[PDB]
Amino acid sequence: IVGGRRARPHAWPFMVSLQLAGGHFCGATLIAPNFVMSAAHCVANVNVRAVRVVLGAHNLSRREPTRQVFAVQRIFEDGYDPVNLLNDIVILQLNGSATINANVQVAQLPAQGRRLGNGVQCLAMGWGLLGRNRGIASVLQELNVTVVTSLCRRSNVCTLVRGRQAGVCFGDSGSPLVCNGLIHGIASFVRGGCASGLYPDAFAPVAQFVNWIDSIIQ
Ligand SMILES: *[C@](=O)([C]([N]C(=O)[C]1[C][C][C]N1C(=O)[C]([N]C(=O)C1=[C][C]=C(C(=O)N2[C][C]O[C][C]2)[C]=[C]1)[C]([C])[C])[C]([C])[C])C(F)(F)C(F)(F)F
Ligand SMILES: *[C@@H]1O[C@H](CO[C@@H]2O[C@@H](C)[C@@H](O)[C@@H](O)[C@@H]2O)[C@@H](O[C@@H]2O[C@H](CO)[C@@H](O)[C@H](O)[C@H]2NC(C)=O)[C@H](O)[C@H]1NC(C)=O
Ligand SMILES: *[C@@H]1O[C@H](CO[C@@H]2O[C@@H](C)[C@@H](O)[C@@H](O)[C@@H]2O)[C@@H](O[C@@H]2O[C@H](CO)[C@@H](O)[C@H](O)[C@H]2NC(C)=O)[C@H](O)[C@H]1NC(C)=O
Repeated sequence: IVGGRRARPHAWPFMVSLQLAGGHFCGATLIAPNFVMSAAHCVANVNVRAVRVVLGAHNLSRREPTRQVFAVQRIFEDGYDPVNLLNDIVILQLNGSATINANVQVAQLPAQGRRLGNGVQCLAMGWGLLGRNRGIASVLQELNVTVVTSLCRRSNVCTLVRGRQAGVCFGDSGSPLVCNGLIHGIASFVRGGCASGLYPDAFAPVAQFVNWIDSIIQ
């Protein structure tokens, strides 16, 4: 996250860190004790058998006992278009179930087809690059962003941090977009480079997939 701040320890218990060989590579949201939601391009060309789903984390550099680690067991995708970046959502079923607690909580989703309006205040988070060039975050960052509709496909939910050079950057993909306490986006792609100050970042619109997500997570 470029231009944000450190989230209070365990402020967002549904936040998940996807990792390959000790290193975080994508964000995800816990949506059921045994289901995580992320961006389809995260598991795209990656050895899924080796991806570890870390829950209950805050500061990735330290050994935290709050953490619960699961492995992916099943992959569900619904028309992910790799070239046009459409339907960039993947449901990953875990090999076990998170013990729900103060650190590990389940996220809530909007209703099927709940379109966000231009100007809505939302909060983004992730452990991605701290700067266009500056290293990956170690402590979960958060960022106040505003929904916009200009310079944005209806097949995406875009945000813009008006009047500043801030936004999601590499490593935030998969991370949630919580608007009104509901996950309305799944960090997908940026334009003009991270934090251009000119282009909106695009999130996968969770709302347009609520029915599918449910038929799976039951
Ligand atoms: C992750 O955290 C990051 N995401 C990415 O790197 C995504 C995944 C694949 C490519 N990508 C991008 O962000 C790229 N953005 C685009 O491909 C892109 C830019 C511009 C346009 C465009 O002009 N459009 C006009 C019409 O509307 C549609 C948009 C389209 C597509 C970028 C690198 C070039 C972060 C969220 C940034 C991750 F990918 F998982 C990572 F961690 F692995 F990086
Ligand atoms: C669910 O999977 C976890 C994580 O499995 C590890 O990571 C995978 C990507 C893969 O590399 C596995 O071989 C790894 O074991 C399991 O947690 C581990 O379980 C083993 C055996 O009990 C233990 O030695 C490890 O320390 C555990 N923790 C970690 C972080 O690896 C977990 O037991 C699996 N099953 C259930 C029901 O949760
Ligand atoms: C920056 O964002 C915080 C948090 O945003 C809210 O909570 C998110 C989870 C999501 O639901 C967003 O849509 C919400 O806007 C804002 O903090 C809130 O501030 C109000 C008073 O201004 C307070 O009543 C709430 O309790 C706060 N919410 C939390 C979760 O602490 C904050 O106002 C935003 N800052 C700016 C400048 O807009």
